[PDB]
Amino acid sequence: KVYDRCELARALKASGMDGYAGNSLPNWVCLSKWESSYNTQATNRNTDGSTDYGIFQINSRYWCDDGRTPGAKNVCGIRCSQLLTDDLTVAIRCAKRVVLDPNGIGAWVAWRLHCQNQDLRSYVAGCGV
Ligand SMILES: CC(=O)N[C@@H]1[C@@H](O)[C@H](O[C@@H]2O[C@H](CO)[C@@H](O[C@@H]3O[C@H](CO)[C@@H](O)[C@H](O)[C@H]3NC(C)=O)[C@H](O)[C@H]2NC(C)=O)[C@@H](CO)O[C@@H]1O
Repeated sequence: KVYDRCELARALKASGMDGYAGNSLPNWVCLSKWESSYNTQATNRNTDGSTDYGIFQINSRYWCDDGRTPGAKNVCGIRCSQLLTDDLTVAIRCAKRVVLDPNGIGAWVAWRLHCQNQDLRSYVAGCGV
């Protein structure tokens, strides 16, 4: 599914992402936009044999099993395929796990690049949340 910006903002807010591990909602909408353009079906293969999956582009080297990644740890304990559904439940539960590591939201390259230190007001403007 390709989510609408406010539609995504509502589903994240409803799922307890606003303030999760100290990351306000606009952080999460900004990284989703830059990482996947809001598409739950987005996939991107890396040089290292790993692949990024879903709206949050979670990486297969550490977080999910895609059965073709060398040295994979599957910390979320899931199949990467579960990260591509229109339903965000599993993706959200795994992104919540990812942010608890030491690097926090800095785990996401797109956040570091386009959201960190930025004015993110625009990502939730007009959503009424
Ligand atoms: C920039 C790139 O070529 N790939 C982007 C990629 O880095 C992103 O996946 C990020 O990969 C890094 C590197 O493997 C992951 O960070 C590691 O996470 C472990 C779990 O917390 C730590 O123990 C390691 O210390 C740490 N390595 C480093 C060197 O910081 C990061 O977890 C990961 N992120 C996600 C999200 O799955 C993905 C997403 O930005 O896309 C690109 O491939």
